Amino acid sequence: MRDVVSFEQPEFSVSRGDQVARIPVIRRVLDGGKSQVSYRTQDGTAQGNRDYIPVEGELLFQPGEAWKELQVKLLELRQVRRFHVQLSNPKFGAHLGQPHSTTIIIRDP
Repeated sequence: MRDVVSFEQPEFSVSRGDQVARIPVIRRVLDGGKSQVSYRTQDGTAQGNRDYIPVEGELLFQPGEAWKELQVKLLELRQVRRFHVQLSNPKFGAHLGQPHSTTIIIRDP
């Protein structure tokens, strides 16, 4: 498979006070053209509009592009909560690699 798109890790840890989770997505084995995948947050114990700002959209990789950083906003309110991000719907010859979902662990300062 070429143009394989994945999260770099299955889990990331962030402090709530950081205001943003910076989530890396990579594309490997580039064939030379564009690739697209969809992405979406999904609540776990962290909930949209309470713990973070939900987002969904498309990641369009132009020729040569090997990574992106998603930025999901974190909201301020011992405590640990998690939300998820999922890749789906590869287009233009893209494929999903492992891991194609990830968990963002929000910890207190």
